[PDB]
Amino acid sequence: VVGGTEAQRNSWPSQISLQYRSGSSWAHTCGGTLIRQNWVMTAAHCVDRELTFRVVVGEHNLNQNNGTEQYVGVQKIVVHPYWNTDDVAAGYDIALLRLAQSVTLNSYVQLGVLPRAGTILANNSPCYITGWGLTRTNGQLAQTLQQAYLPTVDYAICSSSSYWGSTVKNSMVCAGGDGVRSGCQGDSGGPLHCLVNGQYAVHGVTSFVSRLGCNVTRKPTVFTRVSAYISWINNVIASN
Ligand SMILES: CC(C)C[C@H](NC(=O)[C@H](CCCC[NH3+])NC(=O)C(F)(F)F)C(=O)Nc1ccc(C(C)C)cc1
Ligand SMILES: [Ca+2]
Repeated sequence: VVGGTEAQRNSWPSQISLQYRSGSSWAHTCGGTLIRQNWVMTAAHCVDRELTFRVVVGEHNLNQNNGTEQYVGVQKIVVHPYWNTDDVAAGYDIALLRLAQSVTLNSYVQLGVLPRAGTILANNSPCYITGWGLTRTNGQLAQTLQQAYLPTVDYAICSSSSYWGSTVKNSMVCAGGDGVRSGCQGDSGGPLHCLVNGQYAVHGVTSFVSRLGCNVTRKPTVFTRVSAYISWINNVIASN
């Protein structure tokens, strides 16, 4: 997260760190949202490499014991059938991970609230990006969970010339784009939490920023629109 601030420890209890084995240690690669006690929603491109993956819930500082973490292995990955590795701009950047065991819910580990199917936010809606991703373009991962206020940019403004043009679709949410605050590498897969009828719901799964850099003016962070996939998500948990 560029231009973030340190989140409090109990502010976003549905945030997870998706980690892969790195020699003899584990390294963070992506965020995600805990959506059932044994299911994580993350970005499809985070699970394209055929790595062994770890999910950590109750995580606040990647590099030191918090006394709140629960570590669980991924047992099955379900990427969206339409996702194509070569085309982030086509969309469908979403995957569901079934965990080896159910997590214990407490004030640090909670399920994320999903929107009703079809829900589009109006322009400038209050939203927050969270993650441990790079704090600068071509910089380094944060140690502690960062958060940045990233208001949405609706489809018409985002798919316009000056902004993302045709690269964004209606199955995506854009948010931010002020040139100060943004998602950045390592934040992919994570939540965009937007305030809706007094309740924070997860409306985005972080998917991409500009190739020019993370915090670029009129190039908001682009998220997969969760409410475009509620039937797909329910159908996977239903059969799996
Ligand atoms: C905030 C995160 C989401 C940053 C965002 N990352 C991405 O979209 C890529 C997904 C794979 C793209 C394959 N072309 N994600 C990552 O590499 C990450 F580390 F962040 F997880 C990015 O840099 N977006 C981007 C940059 C370049 C491209 C291609 C034109 C190379 C596509 C997307
Ligand atoms: Ca820790």
